[PDB]
Amino acid sequence: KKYSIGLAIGTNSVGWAVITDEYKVPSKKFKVLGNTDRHSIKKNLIGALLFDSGETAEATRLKRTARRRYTRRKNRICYLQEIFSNEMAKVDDSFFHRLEESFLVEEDKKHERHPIFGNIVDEVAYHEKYPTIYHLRKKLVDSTDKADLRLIYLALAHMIKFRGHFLIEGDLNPDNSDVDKLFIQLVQTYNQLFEENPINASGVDAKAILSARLSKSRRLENLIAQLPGEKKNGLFGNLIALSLGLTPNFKSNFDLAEDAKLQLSKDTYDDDLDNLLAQIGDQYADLFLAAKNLSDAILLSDILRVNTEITKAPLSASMIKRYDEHHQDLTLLKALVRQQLPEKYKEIFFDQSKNGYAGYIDGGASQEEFYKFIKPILEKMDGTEELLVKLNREDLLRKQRTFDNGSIPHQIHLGELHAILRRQEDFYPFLKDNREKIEKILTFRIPYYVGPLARGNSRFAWMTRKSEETITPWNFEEVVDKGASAQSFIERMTNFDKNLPNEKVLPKHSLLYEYFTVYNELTKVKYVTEGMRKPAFLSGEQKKAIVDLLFKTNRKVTVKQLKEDYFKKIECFDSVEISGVEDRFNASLGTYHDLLKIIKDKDFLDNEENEDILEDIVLTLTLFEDREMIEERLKTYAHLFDDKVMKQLKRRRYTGWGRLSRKLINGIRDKQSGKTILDFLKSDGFANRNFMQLIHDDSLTFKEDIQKAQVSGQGDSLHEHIANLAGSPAIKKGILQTVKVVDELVKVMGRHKPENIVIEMAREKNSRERMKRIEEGIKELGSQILKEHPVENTQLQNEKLYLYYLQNGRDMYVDQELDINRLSDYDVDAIVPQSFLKDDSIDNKVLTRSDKNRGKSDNVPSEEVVKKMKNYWRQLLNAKLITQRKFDNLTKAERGGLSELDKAGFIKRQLVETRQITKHVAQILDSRMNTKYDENDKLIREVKVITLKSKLVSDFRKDFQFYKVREINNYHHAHDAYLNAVVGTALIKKYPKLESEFVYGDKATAKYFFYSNIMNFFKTEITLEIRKRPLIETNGETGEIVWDKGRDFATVRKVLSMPQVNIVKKTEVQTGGFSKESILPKRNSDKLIARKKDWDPKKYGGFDSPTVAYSVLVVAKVEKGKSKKLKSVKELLGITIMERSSFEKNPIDFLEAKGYKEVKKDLIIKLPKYSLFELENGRKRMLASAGELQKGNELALPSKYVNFLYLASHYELKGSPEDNEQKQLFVEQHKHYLDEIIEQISEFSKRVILADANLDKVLSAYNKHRDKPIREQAENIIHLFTLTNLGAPAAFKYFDTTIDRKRYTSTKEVLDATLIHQSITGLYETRIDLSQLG
RNA sequence: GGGGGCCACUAGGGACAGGAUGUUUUAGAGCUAGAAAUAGCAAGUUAAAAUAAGGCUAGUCCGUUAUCAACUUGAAAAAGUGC
DNA sequence: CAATACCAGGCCTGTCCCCAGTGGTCCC
DNA sequence: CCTGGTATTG
Ligand SMILES: [K+]
Ligand SMILES: [K+]
Ligand SMILES: [K+]
Ligand SMILES: [K+]
Ligand SMILES: [K+]
Ligand SMILES: [K+]
Ligand SMILES: [K+]
Ligand SMILES: [K+]
Ligand SMILES: [K+]
Ligand SMILES: [K+]
Ligand SMILES: [K+]
Ligand SMILES: [K+]
Ligand SMILES: [K+]
Ligand SMILES: [Mg+2]
Ligand SMILES: [Mg+2]
Repeated sequence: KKYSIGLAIGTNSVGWAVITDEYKVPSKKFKVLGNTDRHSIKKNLIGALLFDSGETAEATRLKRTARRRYTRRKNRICYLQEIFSNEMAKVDDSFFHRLEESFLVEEDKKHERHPIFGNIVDEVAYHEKYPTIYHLRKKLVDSTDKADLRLIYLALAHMIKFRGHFLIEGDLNPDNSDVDKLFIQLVQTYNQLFEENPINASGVDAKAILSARLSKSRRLENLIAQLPGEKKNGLFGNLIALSLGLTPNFKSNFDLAEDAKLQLSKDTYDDDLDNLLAQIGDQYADLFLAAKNLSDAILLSDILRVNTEITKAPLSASMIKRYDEHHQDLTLLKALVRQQLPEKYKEIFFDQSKNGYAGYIDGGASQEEFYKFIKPILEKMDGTEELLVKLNREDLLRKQRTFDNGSIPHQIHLGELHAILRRQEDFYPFLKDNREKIEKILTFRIPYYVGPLARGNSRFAWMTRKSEETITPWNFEEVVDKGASAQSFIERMTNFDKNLPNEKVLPKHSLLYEYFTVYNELTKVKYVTEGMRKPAFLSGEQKKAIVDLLFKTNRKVTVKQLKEDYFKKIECFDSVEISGVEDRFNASLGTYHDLLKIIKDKDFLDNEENEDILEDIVLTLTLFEDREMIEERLKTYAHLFDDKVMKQLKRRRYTGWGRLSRKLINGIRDKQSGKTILDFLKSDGFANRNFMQLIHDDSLTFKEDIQKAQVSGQGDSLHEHIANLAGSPAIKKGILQTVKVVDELVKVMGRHKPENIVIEMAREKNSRERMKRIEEGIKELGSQILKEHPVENTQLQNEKLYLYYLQNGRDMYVDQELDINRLSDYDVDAIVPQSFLKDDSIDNKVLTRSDKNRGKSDNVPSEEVVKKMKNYWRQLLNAKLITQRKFDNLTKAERGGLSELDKAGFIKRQLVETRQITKHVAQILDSRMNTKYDENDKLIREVKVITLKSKLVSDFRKDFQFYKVREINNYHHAHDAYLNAVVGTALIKKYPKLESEFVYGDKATAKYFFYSNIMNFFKTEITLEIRKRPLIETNGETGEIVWDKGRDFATVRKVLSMPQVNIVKKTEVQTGGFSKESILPKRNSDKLIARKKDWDPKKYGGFDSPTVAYSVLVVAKVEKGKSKKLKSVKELLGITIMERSSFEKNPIDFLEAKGYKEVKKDLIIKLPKYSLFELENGRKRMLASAGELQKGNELALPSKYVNFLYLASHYELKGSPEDNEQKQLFVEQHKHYLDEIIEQISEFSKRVILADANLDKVLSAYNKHRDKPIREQAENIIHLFTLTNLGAPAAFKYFDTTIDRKRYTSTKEVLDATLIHQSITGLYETRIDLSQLG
């Protein structure tokens, strides 16, 4: 008995099928356990396992991190209160007790209900004097009088609890506070550099112009307009643009041939400015630095909207300004509405449901919703012009705690905190002694490179301690070893050398590593001249001379430089032909040039004696990012460099790690030659062996030492091995299920391993990423397209509009503008045509006026289009609006275009799976099947693991009319697996030489033709004129029959027509959050859940809507009525995720606490979600929850109706027009099928669905559109299957008629039905008649 | 076919340190006329505290991913069970 | 009970690692 | 978006 298995691995399904030699699917009798009368059942060996998507760990991580943050914010407050404890006890011995219970109702309060002062007079006085906390903050900052200790605590606690961001290093307000003064100093620097062309800046109000609430480009235009004879794209204009945050191009300003784009926010700005200064000189550095200072001042003026000389609390003063303008504008608006619109006053100021002022202050209306509600009201009235101006600048009736406060740096809150401490420490000595401690509380962060401050109970922690005691903000530097912790931060994540598994890899920017890469590339260069007989390698002397003459004087070394600066200057060749490098060398000595610029000592860099030292320095600059730790580590080399060079050195930082270790590159030595790898790279006679040749050469000891250094460690389990693969957690879940299915299937066939296993793997918020890409690309492009055409993120889900914005609103094949309102008339063309590369992504698509303008449609865009549009395309590439791959495919015509080898490769990639994840799956199955070795100790491959792409079976279905319709039922997954098995086994039987291409384990026109006509042996006639093939296809060598076109197609049709297919929905315990996160208001309802142990929801609100982890069948007695008479029951209890641990620790006590008595402990049945119950007439239900059910039946629609629906709905490449005519004629000859289909649905519904209202509405809707075209009626019949689909009921639409879901809101019936436990394939069942329990 | 280094991009997976809102109860004396239903007016911007119930290992730690048909022996781990 | 309609915690900054797809180049 | 929880209306 021989058989093969077909598998279809997806993100929510694994289809499986067992086939025989004749491509038939067996059927077996399977034992049925349980307590019903049924002892066995017939099963076809074909089915599909269904499961909910595997989820990533991201959400868990975000919630875990927010948890830690809440804990540490509490800890900060606790530190502060600990400092205040004794003196506060002297002033008011219950102040902190009133704060801690402020949330409680007065009934539950132990102290007086007014928090701050404990009596109503003082409380009311305080609030009248300080309506907002920022009033009190400013007062404590500016006043000199002794203040109440409780108010001081409240101010400092508000600052520490909401302390602002940490995006700016160093200190703030360093005289970069005034915009006028930094603008004046920029003008002074500029007029210093350009004495002949001075700028007249008198009468220019730079403060109001640059600090105005306007866009960057608008403020730039306003400022430039005040300077005659100066344009926004001039030098000064670009400097102002750089200060305002735009991305100016200083190229034309300095007549550069290269582009010099600068943005102060990019990571490359330091190196970009150093690059620019390398050309025009260093006299211009002062100018760009003055511009950076002005930028800092403008960013600060965005937050501090008040004069910084009337108060030392500009932030609190700005918040008070917000409050005062709110008060004035509210008074004005109230009066205006009283006078002009007296009937709308109650709606605006009293109705919380409306988005007026009442809903804005007391309801759920946001500032944006309020502005939208009140803008027409202001435009309708008179006197609302200033209010409207404030409204359009988003500065009307502002609150102080708002969504945009995230701009505030923590140095500002710190300035206010320090000021308060300096004022009040003159009166309270413990504030003088603890000033720096409190400052530390506010300013201390745990470094990202230290992680959780755990003590051996956190799987996330890596921090090591210098000593064993409690870590506080004030002793962190002394208790935590920041060095070892920062080192573990990187070393627990980076790879070791695969060749030497115990050796750490080198930093990516190590000097040694770049020497290695440069020599490895340079050692395979060849060259020819006239007198030479044959191309030659480069000798060691030539390589060293090229390194010292070119690679050590130029960041990049082009082939022209190699030809002219070496072969002409040294070798005196006027003509030389180079191979092994094109255009320029890919490797380079970047770090050498960085350190040469910083230290300016070439002899220091070239002296081998300093190698070690340099390797350590780069290591530091790679391993650490904190400039203080960098300084501490580099301190040991301070005697070698000047303090200025030490400063520039500690400023420079690198990222990334290599693939090879130092011991591999320059450590181990060949036994006989005594040379390292890098030594051979520098010189290896006339062989010039590179890295692979060296480590694979049997005449050297490198290979043997690599083999000896190898270790294996502990092997992972199956689950561990799958978890460590590179792939989505969803597809990994599918892979694990696939392996479990194959294990069961082997167990079903009597532990007989199959001949072949054929596997096919499916292909694999976002609008925010689209909006971000467009914003960044357009602001980098300098375009005003978003000014003239505003767009929201959701709108970018339209392909044509997304392309339009990515192309700056221009045609991509013609240099012309495109119209938005004309997008429906334009074309979306594939760069490389989809007949070769089936790529439908934005990476291979282009919006154009007409695809005709591409040139010829059989290849890449023509050369003329490339010549026209290459510069515009390069602009789009630099703005990251198109990718490097998109640009390269767009420009391939100037490189020869598509060659025939490329077309052959594309057609091959369409059929041969090359994704790594599928290789890993194939390897897993292969290593689990084949385990024995032959006489040569080579693996014995009993089971051949074949991998196919979906296109083979897709084309098979489309060519032989085995169509799929996904919406009808879930059988198409199983059918895909069956067809996979059939096609894969037949293909490898017909052409055995293809095993290397399709089986796991170890001229262009010819291969193009061959791989295009690889599937033709299935066909009877092929049109490529017309050729015909025999009825019986056999193997050419063995003579074995592989396909009988008269019999096997019938077999496939019978297999696809079988109604009995094992569809199994994986039952899963529910996990995750306890309930909806929403904190609901108090309500008289037992559905509310307490947010804390003592917070009765009827007084404090709380949560509702918990998630049931799994239900539990309980058979017990419950007390009934006032008598408490015991009454037997049988019901489902939903154990919530929050209740699960308490229930599982002791079920009987849990159930008795819920009210049940005398629980039959052995009749407690655990029922996860999707548990299957069979009722009458084959009706099945699945458990959605403890009180709801899902549809549990499949509608096995006959094959003729499936193919009719496919053809009539025009589901998919029609083919020959004569075959299209035949298909249309078949559609029109079988119109009655429509009615029959409805009938088939109806009989199913009345038997299984039981939705009388919905079914009647659907029948009426079908009888309403009987005159519609057949195509549309079929398209909507497709929608009709939502009523019968397995699973949760969903709404659907038949034409314009909407059918709402019919829900099954009671689980009472399944308590007397038959529970069914299914194995992973569903072949093994256990059936329990619940009606016998009671 | 499988594999490796380098260059240019792109894409996804994992971890850590932080920010601003939101929500919930309470505090921020509502006034007047009517016994009240209510009517007229005044006012509104802020704060505390919680932010999965909680756990013991008591850390400035852990608490939402992955994994799970049934049954036997099993403490569980796990293995075994149907031609 | 049965049907019906409404609801849902998102947003943001920074540091770092890994595998893997595309196009190239040199090798095992 | 889905789909299970919830209050309202019967
Ligand atoms: K009290
Ligand atoms: K001007
Ligand atoms: K609001
Ligand atoms: K190159
Ligand atoms: K670094
Ligand atoms: K020095
Ligand atoms: K879930
Ligand atoms: K789970
Ligand atoms: K490669
Ligand atoms: K990432
Ligand atoms: K109140
Ligand atoms: K199952
Ligand atoms: K993040
Ligand atoms: Mg907590
Ligand atoms: Mg708040």
